[PDB]
Amino acid sequence: CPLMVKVLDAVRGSPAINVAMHVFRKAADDTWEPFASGKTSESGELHGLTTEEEFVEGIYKVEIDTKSYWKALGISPFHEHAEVVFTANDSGPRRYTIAALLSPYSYSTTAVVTN
Amino acid sequence: CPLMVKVLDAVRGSPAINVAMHVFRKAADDTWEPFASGKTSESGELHGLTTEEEFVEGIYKVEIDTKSYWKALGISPFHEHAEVVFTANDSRYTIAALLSPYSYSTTAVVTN
Amino acid sequence: CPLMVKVLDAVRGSPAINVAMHVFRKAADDTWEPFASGKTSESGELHGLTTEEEFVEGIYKVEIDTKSYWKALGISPFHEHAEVVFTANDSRYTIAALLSPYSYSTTAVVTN
Amino acid sequence: CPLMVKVLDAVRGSPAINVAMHVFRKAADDTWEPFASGKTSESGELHGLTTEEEFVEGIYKVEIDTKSYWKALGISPFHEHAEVVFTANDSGPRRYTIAALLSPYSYSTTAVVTN
Ligand SMILES: CC(C)=CCc1c(O)cc2oc3cc(O)c(O)c(CC=C(C)C)c3c(=O)c2c1O
Ligand SMILES: CC(C)=CCc1c(O)cc2oc3cc(O)c(O)c(CC=C(C)C)c3c(=O)c2c1O
Ligand SMILES: [Br-]
Ligand SMILES: [Br-]
Ligand SMILES: [Br-]
Ligand SMILES: [Br-]
Ligand SMILES: [Br-]
Ligand SMILES: [Br-]
Ligand SMILES: [Br-]
Ligand SMILES: [Br-]
Ligand SMILES: [Br-]
Ligand SMILES: [Br-]
Ligand SMILES: [Br-]
Ligand SMILES: [Br-]
Repeated sequence: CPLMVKVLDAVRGSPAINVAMHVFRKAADDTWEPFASGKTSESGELHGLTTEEEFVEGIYKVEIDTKSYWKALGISPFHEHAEVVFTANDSGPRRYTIAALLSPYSYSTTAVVTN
Repeated sequence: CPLMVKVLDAVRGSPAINVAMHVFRKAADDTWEPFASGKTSESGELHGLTTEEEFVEGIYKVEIDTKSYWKALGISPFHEHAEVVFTANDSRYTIAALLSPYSYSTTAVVTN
Repeated sequence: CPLMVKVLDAVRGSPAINVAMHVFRKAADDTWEPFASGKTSESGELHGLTTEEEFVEGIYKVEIDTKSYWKALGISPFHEHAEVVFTANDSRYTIAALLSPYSYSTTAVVTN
Repeated sequence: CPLMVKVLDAVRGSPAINVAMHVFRKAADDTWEPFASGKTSESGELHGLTTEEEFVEGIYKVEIDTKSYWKALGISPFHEHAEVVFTANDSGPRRYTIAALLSPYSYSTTAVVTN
């Protein structure tokens, strides 16, 4: 699994479950092409977005739909979504875990990159 | 000042100086229209982006060029940029960002 | 002002006002000696803790009473307090803390 | 496993490996008694600190030795250690994951509490 995303809720001290996210890849013409999407599980994780063959070098954007998450819980948050934009696989295949920790007016995101 | 941005460096324990950013406003067709831009000062702050009359309700995106900042310090970072996307709602916005090479956080303080 | 503390609330998007804190200095026997204390202002800041002459090199601990802050807002938090423990080194310190009920971050900006 | 700690390095985009930590429990006389200790693995995790029987209600302090970690890498960081202080098990047994994300002048910590 070359790209995985983990999302945590800093208000409840829990995984952020059923969080939707859309991944885009920058095309040759500089537009964002849809690449993969899904929603987090009960553990706050999203696995299986892509495969090593399909996840070629490029610039990727993970848009995590945090507003929808907080609204579904009756909280009115600040951000529309959390956006994570990065070059992937530019020195060969790597495995990426993107983590995001969510509060209504703040988030943090980190990446762990392994070879 | 309706909109201010402050950027800090978590590796050096310092303001993040000369960080470029662009602000965009979402247009009716869902594209991003340039709105304002600038570079942070010696105190890590960028003031004067817009005025109360111009800063109407809408979706805005602040794109902080973190990759250039880390590159000028000779450090390889993860992200291309940091993005802060939000609705401005009439019901002062300070956007803060704390940068590390493989992580960042952002918060908003909305005050009177 | 050699030492300033700023505390923000990540749930409300606001300064964290009336947050109490105590500062301690590590003594030669490894106990913590009271050094300074106060409560954050309307802007989430606590100024005036110490002076340059008193703030000598040493290990200090800032204990931020986050549990009382969340309790007064009617919210159950995780931590008893946030602790920031550091060496002051002569080779201005701003300690920031961003609070959520089950998380916090802290950073130091050390400037001239 | 009722108490686990995960530590990440925000400069390298990696788990924080071989990070030492000491856990204390507040005694009846208000002193901190040593409770458990260990160091993170190659995945940045520390498992097996305690058992459900021994991990009774109380106030616990996890002191993560971040300065030693950064020094061992030739970085001079700001903090002595990261301290996580919390009441545990006060409405019955729970399982706690403490996470910490480390930079030389900043850290974040979060807790996930499950039942
Ligand atoms: C693939 C590997 C060795 C670690 C990747 C990884 C993980 O497998 C679990 C994780 O859980 C976490 C749980 C938390 O409560 C937490 O705060 C983090 C840190 C992420 C932040 C502060 C955005 C992480 C975190 O980054 C994290 C994380 O980076
Ligand atoms: C002395 C100087 C050049 C900056 C010190 C300073 C400050 O004067 C105001 C600040 O407001 C902030 C407002 C925020 O919403 C915010 O998230 C931060 C970042 C600190 C964290 C995430 C613990 C800061 C922050 O670090 C900060 C900060 O470090
Ligand atoms: Br979408
Ligand atoms: Br599931
Ligand atoms: Br949007
Ligand atoms: Br891009
Ligand atoms: Br921030
Ligand atoms: Br602020
Ligand atoms: Br305590
Ligand atoms: Br120790
Ligand atoms: Br191991
Ligand atoms: Br110490
Ligand atoms: Br964390
Ligand atoms: Br977790």
